[PDB]
Amino acid sequence: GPVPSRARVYTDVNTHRPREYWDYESHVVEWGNQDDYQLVRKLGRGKYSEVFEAINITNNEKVVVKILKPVKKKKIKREIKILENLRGGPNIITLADIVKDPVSRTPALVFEHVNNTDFKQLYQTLTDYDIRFYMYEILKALDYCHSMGIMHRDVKPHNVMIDHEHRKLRLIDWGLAEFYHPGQEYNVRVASRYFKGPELLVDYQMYDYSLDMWSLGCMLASMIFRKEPFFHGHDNYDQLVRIAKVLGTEDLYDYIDKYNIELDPRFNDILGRHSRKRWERFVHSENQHLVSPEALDFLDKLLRYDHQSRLTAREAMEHPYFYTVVKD
Ligand SMILES: COc1cc(/C=C(\C#N)c2[nH]nc(N)c2C#N)ccc1O
Repeated sequence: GPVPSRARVYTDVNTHRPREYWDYESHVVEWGNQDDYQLVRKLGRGKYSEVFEAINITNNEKVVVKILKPVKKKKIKREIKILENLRGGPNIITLADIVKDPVSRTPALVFEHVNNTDFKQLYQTLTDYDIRFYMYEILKALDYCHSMGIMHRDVKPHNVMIDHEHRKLRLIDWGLAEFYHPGQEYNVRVASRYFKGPELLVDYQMYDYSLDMWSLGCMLASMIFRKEPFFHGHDNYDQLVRIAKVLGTEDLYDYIDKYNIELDPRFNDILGRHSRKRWERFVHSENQHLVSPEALDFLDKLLRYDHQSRLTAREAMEHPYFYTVVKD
């Protein structure tokens, strides 16, 4: 059978918390006044929610209203409990209220509004200094939620809201987030394809916070190399092949051998043999202003097959890549 794995940090945070903290199925939702919020414009629709810009008529302030699609009350209470546990943390989106929508007959989560810069304009215009700054702001949110016993499991550009005018960042959409419990096996059908960690792609279920650090590495690679997404697989199988053409197949075998994992035999015809590449190969005249030795070493230390070998969020904040970022 597979070899078990534990997070190397924050391993026991939920065991020493009171049970109420992580036993989300027992959570009693405190409902606000649904008439306090008037929907203004539809912002988006996802797999699990519709998102609206609204006005809170008790203060005439903008808010975001996320009307959940019908799913299991467990998944709904999970997201609510996580949002309440993390409220006030650095760069965590703030849950302001929870109301019962009378049309959907589901909960509507009400959040602080972030006046977000569209991700196209952001991606094409962020400078080297901007990228280090906002990576550090994401790391603050990830170290916070990890320190609080929670992994996000859906880190990707669309879930990082940036108000570039105020240099304000918020990590959003906690609907896939989970509590980390040592030894627990989790669903591997989390994250968007391009940001799925190797552990998910080889069906290793006993993963942890380090999954978020692979996703963060994928974002960093796309930003400094100006290729979005960086690992651009056609499906979940081709996704692992794309990764192995960069990190090499020998270290992939070392990884699955360490955890006594077996690859899906359908990889036999598609995986091939691939050397590990040096990150400099991805540097060219149109991205070199975004690349430094520090950037490449930091990236190299996030994108490891072995989830146990990646930088933790706190270790990442110690990296020389952030030495030039002004600290407050
Ligand atoms: C999809 O889950 C979430 C989404 C959001 C916010 C947005 C979306 N989608 C959004 N779109 N445009 C904006 N200015 C904002 C904000 N703030 C906040 C919390 C969530 O859990």
